[PDB]
Formats: sequence, structure tokens, C-alpha cells
Amino acid sequence: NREEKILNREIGFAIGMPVCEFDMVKDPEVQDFRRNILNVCKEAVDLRDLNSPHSRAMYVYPPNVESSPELPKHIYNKLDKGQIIVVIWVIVSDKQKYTLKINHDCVPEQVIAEAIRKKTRSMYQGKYILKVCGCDEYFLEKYPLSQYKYIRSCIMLGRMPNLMLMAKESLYSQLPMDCFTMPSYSRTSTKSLWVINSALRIKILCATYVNVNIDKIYVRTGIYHGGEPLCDNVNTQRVPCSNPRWNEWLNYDIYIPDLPRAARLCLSICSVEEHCPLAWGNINLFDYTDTLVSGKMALNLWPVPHGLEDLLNPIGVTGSNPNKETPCLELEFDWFSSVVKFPDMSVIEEHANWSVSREAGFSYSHAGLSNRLARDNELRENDKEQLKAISTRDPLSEITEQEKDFLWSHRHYCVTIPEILPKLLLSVKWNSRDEVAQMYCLVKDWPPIKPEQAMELLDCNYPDPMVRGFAVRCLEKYLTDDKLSQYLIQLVQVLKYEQYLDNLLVRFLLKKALTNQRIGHFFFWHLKSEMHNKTVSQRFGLLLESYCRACGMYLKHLNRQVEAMEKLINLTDILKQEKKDETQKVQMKFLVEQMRRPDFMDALQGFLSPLNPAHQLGNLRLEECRIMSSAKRPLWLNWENPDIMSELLFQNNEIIFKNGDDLRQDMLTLQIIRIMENIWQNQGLDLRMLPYGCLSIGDCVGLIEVVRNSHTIMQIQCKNSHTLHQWLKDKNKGEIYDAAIDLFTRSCAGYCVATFILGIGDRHNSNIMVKDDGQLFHIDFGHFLDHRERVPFVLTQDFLIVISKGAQECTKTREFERFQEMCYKAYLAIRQHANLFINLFSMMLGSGMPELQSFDDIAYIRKTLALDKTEQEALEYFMKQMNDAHHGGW
Ligand SMILES: Cc1ncc(-c2ccn3ncc(-c4ccc5c(c4)[C@](C)(Cc4ccccc4)C(=O)N5)c3n2)cn1
Repeated sequence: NREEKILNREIGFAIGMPVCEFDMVKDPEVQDFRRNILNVCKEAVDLRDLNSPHSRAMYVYPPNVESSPELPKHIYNKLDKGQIIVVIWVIVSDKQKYTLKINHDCVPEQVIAEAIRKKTRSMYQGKYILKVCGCDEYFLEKYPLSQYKYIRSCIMLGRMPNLMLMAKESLYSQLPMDCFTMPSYSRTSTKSLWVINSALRIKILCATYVNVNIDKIYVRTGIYHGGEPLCDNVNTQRVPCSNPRWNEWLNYDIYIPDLPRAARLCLSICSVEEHCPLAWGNINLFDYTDTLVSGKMALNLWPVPHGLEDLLNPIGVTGSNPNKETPCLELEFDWFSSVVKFPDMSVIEEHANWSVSREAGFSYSHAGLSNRLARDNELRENDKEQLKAISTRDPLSEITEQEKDFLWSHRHYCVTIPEILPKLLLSVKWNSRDEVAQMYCLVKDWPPIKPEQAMELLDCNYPDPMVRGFAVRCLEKYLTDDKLSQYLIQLVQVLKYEQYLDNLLVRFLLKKALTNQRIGHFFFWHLKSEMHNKTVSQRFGLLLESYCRACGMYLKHLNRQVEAMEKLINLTDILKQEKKDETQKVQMKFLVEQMRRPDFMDALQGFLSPLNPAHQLGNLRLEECRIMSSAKRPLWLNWENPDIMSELLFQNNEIIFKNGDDLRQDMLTLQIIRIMENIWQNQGLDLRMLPYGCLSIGDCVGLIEVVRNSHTIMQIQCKNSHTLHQWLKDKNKGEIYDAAIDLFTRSCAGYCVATFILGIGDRHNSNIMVKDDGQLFHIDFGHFLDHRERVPFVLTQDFLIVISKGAQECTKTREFERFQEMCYKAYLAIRQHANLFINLFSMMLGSGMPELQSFDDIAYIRKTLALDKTEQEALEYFMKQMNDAHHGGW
């Protein structure tokens, strides 16, 4: 009791709302989620206690590894006959280094042995472990050394890997034994939907809290499966709005047995001609227990989002508005003197088998009645090619009603080309129980597809729980922890599309978060960052509760980060509101005084970076901290790295704290840049990008990683077109000059292509940066997509002079020709992976990012990548856009 009350206070602090507010929720789905989700918590904790203490160390410090053990060709050529130089440090009480030359695919135990041999020569293996010097990353698992991300980065960047030898007992002692306690809250016939001979009818009674300045109003309604209507929309009779009452039964063109599992009532109160929506709301026609909704219901509605022309909002969240001081539409559903439940799978399978059997016995003339019917023997070779051709089309490509009939009719052949599944599912008649039942049985036995292809089936086009269950099973089987970490933002976002709180996706994500602390860390922060959003605050709040009960000791470390962030929010809010007009000098005096307060100073020191929890943030170097003069006035913050071997990585950790701007756009752009870079490297195309760390922690508040040893193009030129080339020539004298120009041209090529494809905000001297070694990169990816196509990054003469090595006619050179060749190969490489990028954007539609509101916004990428065109026409398109932007050259 006392232990639980203390734990509840900690969880309450982590999530930003008290636990007791969840206890007060009457909704049975909420209380059932809280109870039933603890099974996932139990399972996760058992795996942690399985092979203790190693399994606990693997949870807290998981291997930061790539998915593939294999290496590219150009990366292997940087090695010395398939070998790497590695420095292994040993602390003695002084720092003793031991330089080893070993095979890139050596196991940590072999690496430790070779270090002990060198120590012996100067005058056992299983008692030690390797730690990365300067941060809390360990090599606890027997992987090839090159598969560890730190090591592969050192090879690619041409740096020396510095590891530290540490005793196993030193690490294991630092990890406390967590004790997961189960909380206190853990303690008329029934007929099928299919035996109901009746059409769908819903009564609209009346609205309350209809506060407006607007002649008459009406309740628009519709029956939807995802974004797709299952019948025509039905309106009520018009009413002045002075009196909001109707009491009118709306009749829909759908037979009750034909209602699919994920069917939803979508509605809105509108005003008139120029029709305009006032408030909107969506309801699941079946509840979480598979029961059809019956009797009276009251739905609090939402305010209309900005820029939405449509009267209904089908893809908007389902369920009632938490704010009860809002338009509250009263509804009544039809009653059938019994509990109406959705039929179970055995009944569905029986009917599917019955339909399949009947269809196989259809004559030529019967099959001829419908283009959705087709006999098995009539499947020709040209049809098989057409199906194959349809499967290679991108997700935004239109599937015609003819192609839908075609796809459905050959659905059994579609099993042999399993990547076509998304196309087949949109060809299904979701308002026909005969078809849907057969689709379920095909989905049940459907072959496994790649995680990236499965991810599409979790977006807003695929609401059916069998479809989404199949997708989750593909992730469980094939998604690596590396790729899960990479796609975690998308997977968190598609939780919003789930009909119910308890589902297969959230169970999969929670288990991974509770068996891998690196995943758990960002899982927590992605959820916590949107707790202000009342669309998702209950779902995310309840999910966070279940995480915080089972995550173990890390809750306390998370609470250090939460308090640190809250203190920075509080200080920046005061500077923004109270002391915005004052000078840099006076604001800094206020800031230093407030931070040096006893409670603030402890809160802002000695915690883990939310950008990367392997980085320890020690004491604040307040002398190095700065308020910057840019928009929103971000804090440049500087902490000591308290790691014993900090000098070998970095002595100071610099982070930008920014309060006022939305950073979710930047997060998505930075993720995509990293994926683009990854595709280029695997294709033998070394275009070095700089996807700096960026984490939204809240409503228009977040953290940004500082790139060390970097300057803006304005900072170069301010101290003439040759100034930039002269700066790099001065910074890289002698033999290393060519490496700098080569790094500049390669990085410049990557950013030219990447920014053009994505439609990033206009580039200029203040938001383009360059490192000392020549590495060019961009900052502030505030806007993207169609915010005709644009060229955001225009290579002015400054940049072209660097590529051509100080030549006057830089446009006509072999260096520029090679730079163009990099851009063409880079552009076409991304073209081949267009589905991934389209899907990654499609999974983010549910977020409230104003640049990504509909599928029309994502269609910008279809234009920039030229997907309707051929590969040669795509190059010619790309060249034309570059030529017109630069006024000749391409
Ligand atoms: C004069 C000057 N000095 C230093 C740097 C500077 C130096 C290094 N790094 N490494 C990352 C950034 C970085 C990343 C994203 C974003 C930003 C900065 C700003 C622009 C915020 C901001 C503006 C001004 C100063 C610092 C931050 C934003 O909005 N997004 C950065 N910046 C730039 N310009």
C-alpha cells in the first residue's frame, strides 16, 4: 500500500498527470486495458529475470548493432586486408592503452583475449566486457566487431575505435534488481450479427452546448471503413440551431450482417450554397468486446481542423471529446431484444469455405454475370503479368474499379505474389460479408512480407483487425531492434488509428519497450511529447502507466530527465513572456541566477541526455551556456561529460533547447535523410549526410544535437565568391586538401538530391553549415513537401567554386561532371525505394503536422521522384529542374 502510493507518485510525475485520474474513469474499456495489459508487463519482466544478471544487463545496455553483419565493398576497402586497428584501454590505480590489429569480424571475447595477450607480453577472458570510451555503451553480446554501430562509424569516418576494458562485476553491481509488483487494480439472448435480417438505422435525438454567433444546421452522417464509405451519406432535416433537436431516424443503404468489423459512424454538425462543418465526431459501430452498439449514447464533438474543406472527418480519431464543455450530440441506436455480437472466426471460416465451394462450382455463364467472378482454368499468362505489374505500383497510384474487380477475381493467384496484398485489400468489397469472410481466410494463411511492406498495412487505409494483426505478426517475426528503433516514430503514430486500446500493435510495442531500454526510452518520450494532445492523451497516458510500472529502475532515471526538461520549459517560458524585450546581457544574468538556485541546479545536472541516454550529462558549464538571438530564442546548453575517458569522445556535451517551434517536421526529415544515406552507402555511393539528433519532448518544445566544429556559410563569408573555397583550403592544407573537396562535393550532392525530393524550406547562408573537414550539411528542416516543384538548395557560385577547385569556369569542368553523376545516381537510387518513403509519410498523416494533412500532400514526392515517368524521363526531369533553378548548367 505505502510502496504502491510512492510508485504512483513517481509514475504520475513521469506522465505529467496523477494515476488516480485513471481510477476515476468509468469506461470499462479503460479499466480492462489497465488490467489486461499487465500480462505484457509480466512477460517482459520474466525475460529480464531469465538469464540473470546478463539478461538484465542486455535490457539496460542492449547491443547497438546494425541489422546486417555483412559490409559494403567501398567500406571494406578502407580496412587493411579485412582488418581494423583498435585501441583497448585498461584503467589501473592511470590509463594504459593497448593498440590491437585484428580482423573486422572478431567477437568481443577474442578482442578481450588479444588485449590480455598484449598486457601479458609487456611483463580471464570471460570475466571482462568491452565498453565504448566516453559513453555508456557496451558490447555485451557476441556479434562481429564491425556490426556494432560505433565500430562501423569509425571505419566509415576514418577514426580510431577506443574501447575500455571493464570487469563484469563492476557493471552488474551498478544495475539494481528491479521488483515488479502487480498493482491493486489488477484484482435477452446473445445473437450473432449475421442472423439479423434488418437494414441499418441510427436515431439522432438532439445536440447541447451548441454555442454559435449561422442560420440553420443539420447532422451529416456516414458509414465508413477507414476512409472508404460503405454506403451513401445521410443528412437530417435542417433546423435553426436556436433549437438543436431532430429525433429523426436516418436510414442507410447497408444490410446489418454486411457491416464489417471495423465499421464506424462518422458524423458532423454542419451549417449552410456554402456548407461548412462546425463540429465533428466518430464512433465505432462495434465495441472492444465485439458487441454492436445499442441504446442511447452521448458523443462530445471536436473542433474542425484548419484547412479541411470536407464536411465529415472519417480519418479523425474515434470516440468522445474529453472536454465536456463542447457540442454534445445525443444518439440512439437500434435495439433487437438481445446482445448483438460480431460472429467469431469459426463461423467466419465456415461461411468463407461455403462461398469458395459454391464459386468453384459456377458455370461459365454464372461467372459471366460479374467481373468480380472468374473461373480457375481461364487464368492466362498475360493476366499473371498484369497482376505482377499492378503490385510494383506505388501506394498513391490509383487502382481503377476495373483493376479492383480483376484483383479480387484472381485473389487466389495473388497468394503467389504476396507483396500485392495492400492492393488486393483495397479491392475488397468491405460492405459484403461474403467477400470479407474470404479475405480473412486468405489473410490468415497469407505468406510473410517484409517489415517495410507490412508497415503500410498499419496506416489509416487498413482499419481491419485481421489485416493489422497480420502486419504485426510480420513485424514480430522479421523486424530487428535496429529497424524498430529507426521506425519507432511511425509505429507510435499508427497506434492512433487503432479502434481500441487493447490491440496486437500496442502489445508488440510495449513488450519491445520493456525488453529493450533503448527502444523503451524513445517509446516513453514519443508518447510523453503528445500528452498535451487530447485526441490521444488517454490512450498514451494509459500506455505510459503500463510502461512505467514495468520498466524497472529506469523510471527514476526518466524522472530526472522529466524534471530537468520541466525546469527548462519554466525558465524559457518566463524569458518568452516576462523578459522578452530585455538585452542578451540582462537575460543571461536572470538565467544564471535562476539556474544557480539549489533546487534548479540539482535538477539541471547529473542526468541522461534524452537525445541519447548513453550520454551522461554531468555538471552544467554555465559560462559556456548562451541564449541565442534567433527565432524563439533557444538555449545553447553545455554539460561536462563525467565519463572517465571523456577526452576520447567529447569532454563537453552541447545541446540546443528550443521552446516555441514544432520540431516533429525536423524529426521526420532527419529520419528520412538517415534512411536515404543508408540506401546510398549500401549501393556503393558514399554521400555523407549529417542527420543531427532532434527530439520533440512536448508541445512545440524539444532538444537538438549541436554539431561540433561547424560554421554557417554566413560565418565563413563575413569572416566575394572565393571566400568559402579559401576557408576550406586554409582549413585543409597540404595532402588533406583533396579529401576535403571530395567530402564537400559528396555531401553537397546528397543534400541537393534529398532536399529536392522532400521539398524542404528554402536554403540560404544561415541554414546551411559546413564542418572544418569539408562536410556540408543543412539545419532547420521546418517545412517539407508542397508547402510546379521547387529547388530548395540552389548551388550559388560559392559552392561550385569549391567543387571545381578554385577554377573560374566551374560549370564546365570534369569535377562538376562527376558531381552531377553523383546526383543522378543518388536521385535514381531513392526512386527505387519510393514506396518506403511514401509509406513513412503515410504513417505520419494522423499527427497534427500542418504540412502533412492528406494523401495529396504526400503526392508531392510522386512528382519530385517522377514515378509515372520512365527512369530516363526521370533523369531528364531532374536535370530540367536543376537547369532552370541555376539558369543554365544542367
Ligand atoms: C549563429 C549560429 N551559431 C551556431 C549555429 C549552430 C552550430 C551548430 N549546430 N548544430 C546543430 C545546429 C542547429 C540544428 C537545428 C536548428 C538550429 C541549429 C536552429 C537554427 C536554432 C539555432 C539558431 C541559432 C543558434 C543555435 C541554434 C533551429 O531552429 N534548428 C547548429 N547550429 C548556427 N548559427
